[PDB]
Amino acid sequence: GVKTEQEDVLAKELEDVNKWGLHVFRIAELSGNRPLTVIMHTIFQERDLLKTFKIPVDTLITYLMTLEDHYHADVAYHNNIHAADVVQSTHVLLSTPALEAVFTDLEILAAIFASAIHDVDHPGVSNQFLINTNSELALMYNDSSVLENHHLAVGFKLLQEENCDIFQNLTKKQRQSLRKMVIDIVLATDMSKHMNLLADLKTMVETKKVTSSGVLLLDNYSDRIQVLQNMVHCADLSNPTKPLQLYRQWTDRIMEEFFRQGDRERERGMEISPMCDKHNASVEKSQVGFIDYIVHPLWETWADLVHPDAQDILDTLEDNREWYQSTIP
Ligand SMILES: COc1ccccc1COc1cc(C2=NN(C3CCN(c4ncnc5ccsc45)CC3)C(=O)[C@@H]3CC=CC[C@@H]23)ccc1OC
Ligand SMILES: [Mg+2]
Ligand SMILES: [Zn+2]
Repeated sequence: GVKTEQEDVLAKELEDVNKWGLHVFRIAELSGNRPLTVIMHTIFQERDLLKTFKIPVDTLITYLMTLEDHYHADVAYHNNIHAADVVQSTHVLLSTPALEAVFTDLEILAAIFASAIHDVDHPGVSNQFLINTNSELALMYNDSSVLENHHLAVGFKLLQEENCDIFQNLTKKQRQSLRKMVIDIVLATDMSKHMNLLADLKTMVETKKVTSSGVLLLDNYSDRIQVLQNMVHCADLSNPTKPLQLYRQWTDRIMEEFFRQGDRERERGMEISPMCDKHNASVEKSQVGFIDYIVHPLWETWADLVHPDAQDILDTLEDNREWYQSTIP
């Protein structure tokens, strides 16, 4: 009735589950390549989501294992470790002091379930790739947010497997509300939505109201869902805000996937996509661009929304940015 020593060493890494910079690759190794299942399970227990939603524990485990097995272990970046990381980073962001007691338990379940499924069955290539190769996925979704639509359909469809219906005790009203929020969140992970999402977040910060304790006031679905969408998107774009040992691993993997899209981009129509060759395509300039044009304007605006809660994270982002700059010969 007691844990094995590996289970113990794993349990002890998991005590960092509430911290930015969790050793998520270590968790992956210690869990036998089950970071998504063990991190989701730990978050669900910690937030009391099993009791609140009357989720049987064997059904949660069965779903999570099934979900994690439909991430591709042969894809370097968009795999179950990235899913685990995004879940865990959303989890920390939800705990920010500026948002304390803002969100209902259903909203919290939506944001976490959304994070968990957000990239499921990702083939390791981009929307534009899928569209240009006339691939079945692009055809199925009439070229529109191809991957994101697929991630949602798979994550929901898997609930129909044997003892996988984790929402079986929710009311119909609960499930309709949850599904809509999940769909709205995951669809907002498509980078082509980034600019509009960022503009709405900037608008929100300008018109920012608060309550008594100084936590944000969000009194309509529009604003509530906007915050959750931008929160998961922050989590999705959180790699450069992590300590550098983590950040570099993520970079490696994103580059592997991307270079590998090249080897297939050589044959399949298409010239290549900018900054994606080691035949004229510096990794370090890419990272500096990524940070300057995408990650920093987002995280800076997030940081204003929840001021001062995100300072450390924004500091790290700025350090990492200097580090990559100073490596450009
Ligand atoms: C330009 O940035 C990169 C180019 C190639 C490889 C890697 C990066 C940045 O590193 C990471 C990217 C991602 C994600 N990338 N993208 C898109 C971001 C925008 N983008 C660009 N293409 C060309 N030039 C520029 C200049 C600034 S951005 C950019 C295309 C790729 C995704 O769509 C991913 C899917 C959703 C969220 C994360 C995305 C992730 C991590 C990276 O390094 C850790
Ligand atoms: Mg995605
Ligand atoms: Zn992702």
